[PDB]
Amino acid sequence: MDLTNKNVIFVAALGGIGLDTSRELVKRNLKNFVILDRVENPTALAELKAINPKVNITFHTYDVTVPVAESKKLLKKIFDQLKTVDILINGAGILDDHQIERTIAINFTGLVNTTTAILDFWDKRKGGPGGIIANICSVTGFNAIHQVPVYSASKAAVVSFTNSLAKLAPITGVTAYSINPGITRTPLVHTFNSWLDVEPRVAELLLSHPTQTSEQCGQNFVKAIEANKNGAIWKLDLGTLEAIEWTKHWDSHI
Amino acid sequence: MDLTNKNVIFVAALGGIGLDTSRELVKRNLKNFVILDRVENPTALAELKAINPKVNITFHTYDVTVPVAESKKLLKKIFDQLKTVDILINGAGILDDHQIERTIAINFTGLVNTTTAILDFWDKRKGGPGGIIANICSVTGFNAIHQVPVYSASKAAVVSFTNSLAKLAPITGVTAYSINPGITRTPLVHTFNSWLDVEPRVAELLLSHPTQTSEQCGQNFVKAIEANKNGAIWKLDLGTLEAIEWTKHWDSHI
Repeated sequence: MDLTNKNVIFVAALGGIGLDTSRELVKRNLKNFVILDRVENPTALAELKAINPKVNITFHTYDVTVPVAESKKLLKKIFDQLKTVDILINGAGILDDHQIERTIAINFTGLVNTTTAILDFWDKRKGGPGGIIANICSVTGFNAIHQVPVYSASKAAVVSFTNSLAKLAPITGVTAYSINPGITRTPLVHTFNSWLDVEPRVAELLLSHPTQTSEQCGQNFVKAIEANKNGAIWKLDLGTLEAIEWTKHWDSHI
Repeated sequence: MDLTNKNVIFVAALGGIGLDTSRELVKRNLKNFVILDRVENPTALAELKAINPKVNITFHTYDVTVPVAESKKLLKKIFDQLKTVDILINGAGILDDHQIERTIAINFTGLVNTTTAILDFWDKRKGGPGGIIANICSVTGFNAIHQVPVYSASKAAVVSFTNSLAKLAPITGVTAYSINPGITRTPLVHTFNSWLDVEPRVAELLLSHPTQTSEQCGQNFVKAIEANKNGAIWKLDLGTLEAIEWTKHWDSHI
């Protein structure tokens, strides 16, 4: 998939691995790069524009926790200006098991709602042109870091949801795949809260094992996008890009 | 594990497979059987007491969507009266992908919060005696019914959360395992809403393949409880009871 002249919407582009992914994306000569984030980041925005002035970069304040009606309102405005949107990247996320409700609302519910909102413009059943959805999940969605069970569980949910989205492609015209980074040194400062404080040294311990750089992840992130494989479960761990096969324990046959 | 003289709390005992599971449980001569559900079902309550008058059956109105503080309040009342609680069964659930927020709040968030609430009385770190948690999930937690992606995703979340709970046992003293029923004829009315109506005939189609009876599931449910295997991922499909092995795609090393 050629990203040249493509219109992309990136939710939470200015955070964590999102920034390094954004840096790589803008280098691909996109036509429009729409960033939707809850918090304004003038510095990051300035850097991106400086990387490739050719790309039209616009920022819109967006809280993934708002109702679907709210998201449809904002998306309508964007589709009105761009006419078309080729890819949507859902990258909102939080890691803090002391915030149970918020973790689920941001990592799981918000992703599902934003996806549900855009389907209103992309659903081929409604005469839409279809589209592509790239969901940023996590390797914890495969096998949890049991010390942060809520975060891990919310990610397992998105890995499943994304897998389902891909299977619905023939009906909606919307393809999808998940991007699952392993442990990376992207969160500016490492120190997250474990559920019921079962392990206050989780960050410290995790960093005691092989990790990957934020840049290594960003580059593989774009490579996965260009691969454009519907239903792919991409694992971005230790600087490599690999598609894992989901084990089949049960089938619905439909 | 002998259920004789045991004190059990069952969230959503009067619904779906919960009723047939409750019928089998009461036959095991429990000391106290505490049912926590949204609305009382007099007929079901009357039937259970009639099955084994020896068991003290109590019902308390409970909405899993309430804050953890609220759950701690109710649980405190129960523990004060009973003194000890041996097992907690989280069986609240809803299947309706037209209700995105509610599905996640009931199937995922509520289970996590009730679990978080009881740990206040069971955490060995707080001098608690530990305990056992049986989470009713679903085979859709392994592999989704993509037509109801939100429901399936919420279940994948609980399968993950339960797996994490089990790994924390050495720290909390609380063991846990998941009960995952396959397609069963327990929901009185069969006709659920698919996400964005991708398939309005999901129920019809699902019932066109091999299923199991509500009673078959209930009996295997109790057998799983008696097996008392921490970290077990029980699959109750087609009348059988089997423990599946979760694939290790990634290792946190911690």
